Amino acid sequence: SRQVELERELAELRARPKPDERA
Repeated sequence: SRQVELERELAELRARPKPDERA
């Protein structure tokens, strides 16, 4: 369950406001 461990956080940053190329 290490996959979900990194996925859960991926989704968490995605849930957050980031300057991940906002067009």
